[PDB]
Parts: sequence; C-alpha cells; structure tokens
Amino acid sequence: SPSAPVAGKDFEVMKSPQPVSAPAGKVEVIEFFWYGCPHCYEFEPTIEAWVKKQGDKIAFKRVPVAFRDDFVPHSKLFYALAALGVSEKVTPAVFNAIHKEKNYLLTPQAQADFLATQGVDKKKFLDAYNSFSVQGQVKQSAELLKNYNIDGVPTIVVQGKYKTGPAYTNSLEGTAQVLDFLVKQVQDKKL
Ligand SMILES: C[C@@H](Oc1ccc(Br)cc1)C(N)=O
Repeated sequence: SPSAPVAGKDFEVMKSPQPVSAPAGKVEVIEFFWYGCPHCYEFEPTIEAWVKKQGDKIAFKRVPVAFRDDFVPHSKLFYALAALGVSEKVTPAVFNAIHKEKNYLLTPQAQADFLATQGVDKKKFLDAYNSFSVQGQVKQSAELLKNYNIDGVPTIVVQGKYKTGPAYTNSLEGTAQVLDFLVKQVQDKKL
C-alpha cells in the first residue's frame, strides 16, 4: 500500500474509458507495441510469462502500432501472421531479424522471403498480407491508437481504463509490477 503504484504517475486513468471485450470474470489487458521498438522486444519474455501465468483470469491481446506510414507493413505483418495461425511460432524470429540481424522487414516481399526461411509459404503469406480482412484490421488498429490516446510503445491498457508502460514507470519491471497491481485491483473491484 505504501509501495502501491501512484495514479497519475505510475499509470494513467483514461478520461474516456473504452468498451471492454473481455467476459465477466476476466480482466482485459491490451499491449500496444511495435515490432521495431527495443523496449517492446525486451518486454516480450516478461509479458509472455505473466500472461501465461494469469491464464483464464485475463483476456490479453496485442495491437500493433505504426506511428509512420513506413511502418504500416509491420501492422500488416502482425495481422497476416495471425490470419495464418503462425504468430506464436515465428514471432520470436521476426523480432530477432529486426533487432539482431538488421533485417527491418519493411516490405511484404522482404517479409515473405524471411518467413519462408521459417517454413511459411510465400504465396499464403502474401495473400494474407494483401487480404481485405487484414487491411480492415490494420485500419482498425489505427483507430484504436486514437481511441486509447496512445503516443508511445509499449503501452499496456487494463480494463479499457488504466494505461501504464515504461513512459510512466521508467523501467520494464515497473511496468510489469503496475500491470499486476492494476489487474488485481480490478479483480477486487477497487478499480
Ligand atoms: C535494433 C535496430 O533498431 C531498429 C529497429 C527497427 C527498425 Br525499422 C530499424 C532499426 C538498431 N539499428 O539498433
């Protein structure tokens, strides 16, 4: 309690809370992230383990962020992987390509070529990349950026109402600690 996160400093209370897509008894958690964001990369093992530990207690999703036109292909990539059902399999290698191999995967052809080395059929991937369904999800993700007033990554949103992230806590461990506190406060009907 004396060490509890401080509202307005360690997390932000949104003036316009957003609809929650989680069912009763689950806390919704959203991570806005960008494949090219170093803190998002570093945070992956931390948030993966925490989400897996919560299990059915939460409904977790990621939303890709393209702050610039040049990075819209990274949001298309995110939704194309999900459409193919290979996200869990290849996403570590995608992060590795960008952050360690200097392959920024900025075009659909570079993505397809890389993903083929990971066992993804290029025609299937490019069909997903260019599909109307993925284009719809990308346009939606940009509307979500606006609706949650997101101006940095990674940003974690709890129950459509509480935002945290290293912009707030100045550390990834602090982000995880605030997230855990927020979810517990929502479960206990304190937030
Ligand atoms: C890790 C790498 O940073 C980048 C991340 C995404 C993009 Br796109 C371009 C560069 C670096 N040069 O240290």
